Amino acid sequence: LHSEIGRLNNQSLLWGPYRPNIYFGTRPRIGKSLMTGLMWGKIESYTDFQHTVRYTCEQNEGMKGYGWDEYDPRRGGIQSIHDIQNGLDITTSFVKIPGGAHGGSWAARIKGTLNDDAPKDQKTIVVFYVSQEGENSELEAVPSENEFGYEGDVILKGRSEALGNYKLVVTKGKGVIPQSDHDLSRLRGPGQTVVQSLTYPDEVLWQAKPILFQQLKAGIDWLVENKYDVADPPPPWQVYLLANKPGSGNVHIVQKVFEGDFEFDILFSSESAGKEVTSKDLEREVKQATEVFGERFARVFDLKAPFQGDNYKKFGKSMFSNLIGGIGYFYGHSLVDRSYAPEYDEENEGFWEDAAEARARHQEALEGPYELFTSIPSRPFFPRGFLWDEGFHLLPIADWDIDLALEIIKSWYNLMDEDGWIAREQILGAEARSKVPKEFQTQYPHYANPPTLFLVLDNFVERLRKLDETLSTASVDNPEVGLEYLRRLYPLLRRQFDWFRKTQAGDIKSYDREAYSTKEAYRWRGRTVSHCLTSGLDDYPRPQPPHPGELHVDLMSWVGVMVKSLISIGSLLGATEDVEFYTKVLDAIEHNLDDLHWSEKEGCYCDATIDEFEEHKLVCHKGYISLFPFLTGLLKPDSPKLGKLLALIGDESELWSPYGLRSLSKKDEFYGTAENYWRSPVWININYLAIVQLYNIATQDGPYKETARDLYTRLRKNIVETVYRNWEETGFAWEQYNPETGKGQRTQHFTGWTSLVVKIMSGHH
Ligand SMILES: OC[C@@H]1[C@@H](O)[C@H](O)[C@@H](O)CN1CCc1ccc(CCNc2cc(Cl)cc(-c3ncon3)c2)cc1
Repeated sequence: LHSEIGRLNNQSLLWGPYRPNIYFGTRPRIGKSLMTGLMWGKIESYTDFQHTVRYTCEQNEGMKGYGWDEYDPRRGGIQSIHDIQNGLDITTSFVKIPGGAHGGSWAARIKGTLNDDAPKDQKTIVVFYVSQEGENSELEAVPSENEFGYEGDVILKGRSEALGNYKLVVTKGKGVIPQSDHDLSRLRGPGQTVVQSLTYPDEVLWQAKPILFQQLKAGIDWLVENKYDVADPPPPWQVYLLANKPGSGNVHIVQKVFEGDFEFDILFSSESAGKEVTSKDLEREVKQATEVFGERFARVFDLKAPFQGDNYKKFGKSMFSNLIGGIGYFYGHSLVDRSYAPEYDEENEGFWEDAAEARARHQEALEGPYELFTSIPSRPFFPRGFLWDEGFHLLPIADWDIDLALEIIKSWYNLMDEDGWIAREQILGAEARSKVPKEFQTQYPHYANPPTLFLVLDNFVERLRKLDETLSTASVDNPEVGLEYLRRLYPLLRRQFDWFRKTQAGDIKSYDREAYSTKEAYRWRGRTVSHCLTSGLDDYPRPQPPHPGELHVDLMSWVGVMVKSLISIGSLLGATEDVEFYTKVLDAIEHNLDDLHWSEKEGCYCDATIDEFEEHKLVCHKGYISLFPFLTGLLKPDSPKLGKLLALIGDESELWSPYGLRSLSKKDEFYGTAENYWRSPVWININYLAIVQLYNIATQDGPYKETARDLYTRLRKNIVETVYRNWEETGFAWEQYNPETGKGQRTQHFTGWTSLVVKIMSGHH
């Protein structure tokens, strides 16, 4: 039955618009298969279309905004795109229709409406690009009746082992098709839909833009060769209309030119299902998905006072839909330095220079292929998996669809190597690499990242203890299903725990360090003079200089998170021997957090280092790091330490801004210095952990219940309202928020853990 649910989840989730790196395209969760993508741009001249055409996601002055209005990966959704440069408001509706043996069928409607600014007779070129990878598969465009191109729909027939037989139709669509009266029309037609069918080696089919341009350039070369010149040139849009040549190939370019508003459909029909998908079917299933989305949202994300109003509901739906709509399927090789150079142990003073030297050996090489099914932080700026971000992404997604979240967890843990390492940034294949400078592609097996995916796991466990609808909760509704999933994952969780303790160990015994346990101590590998990227808090101030005797209180707290999860899950699995070990490790971390990291003078936790005189020294920088044992849920509700931490949290002169908790204290000497990434701004992920922990204290008997209740109420409101006001005013989720002005800054489209606001509004943790 676990096996049954697994197959039903696979069939359910196989198709989607799982290419979040582009405005609109589709692919199945299969490495080498059929992929589609949309391009469009206005053409007003002989040289502008190369500058207007849209394909990969960006965000700049020429794009007002874009994102998912509603989305559910089992069903589909609606995206809206507001393009200033191209004078167009675009809607892309995508819907799935279950049936057959190959993961079902799907449809999309592409609709473009000129805005008030655009010339009414604007010419817009639209391309639907279709590629298929694999050795034993076929795809063919059925030729036109007409001489020069298509009057009606374009039908592609194809076949593969993974998809069986299928057909993909691009419908005639609606809108004016310009007509040229030029001489050229005698040879290229007056203006009509055209199809070019081509082949390239499979590994370059993702390069849709260059492939299209090479075809456009050959058309223009033909014009030049055939005496079409500047004394009497065809119109631009006709110069850029490809010569029709359908056929067999692994690339099919379908092009239309429209004057004024337009729409057309894409109908994918899996032969192994019922009759073929129609436009009427598209429209009916779009209506139905929206109805279902609405009902699930109101149930799963019932927003509490004072956020029950329709404005906050719209906001919550946008924030949530952009998060879950960012899910992608990635496939390909990764760049990894597998030298395990000894410089990477970082055992000496000045280790950063030796690690640099080792990196300058450039021993990294491609490996894989790997696949990953994950939500992402940023469509325009970094559309790929990031390890600790995903833990936050899945917190709302798990509310919506626990089976979906488990599927993504499983995907990530399937990357883990024999040692217990998962690379913190997952850049899979040439297409993903195209968004990343080569200097930042290489992954390092000694680089960790926070194990936030355990938080999602903790939520799953608590729900386990206490057809699309069915599937979405199948792993909690059937406890034997959920337990088996845990049974299979548990070893990898355990491997990861051991990997942390083996590779991220700090040094107690080699110095004059007294502590309850001689084992429990941790130091993030990979730090440079000004950064600790592996911690996730890139430039939060750390001991200077970096030092092999450093100890990091956030890392120890994360190990605490892991061991508590392992206790819960071990207990579930009857892993008695494992659990007693975990228990002693927890006890030891609890004491060592105090003995190595607590500052009585400063009234908070601090990272530690080793002096010029070889002595343990605390290095206090009041900010997120200082609160870590509290944030990660390690402290008793009566802890006097917790009480002081609550005082720091609520202190306007330190962390408390009207807009959320500042990452660093205004009193800290590094407040707002250098790049000021984690040295003042308000970050939603850490504010979220604070909110959840304050609520926990607020809803139990204890000495700090009322303090926590007040702080909870206000921080919740502060954080929600800052994200909401910014979204209202800009249309975007931002990476972080300015604590003096409240304004969103750094990158836009960060959905991304900023989307946690939907769960903060939902409340009742
Ligand atoms: O979310 C993942 C991680 C966190 O896990 C970590 O905790 C958190 O601290 C960091 N954060 C983001 C990491 C990240 C930061 C920046 C970049 C882009 C680098 N250069 C660039 C590239 C492009 Cl394509 C556009 C632009 C751009 N920006 C404004 O205008 N143009 C800039 C990539 C990844």
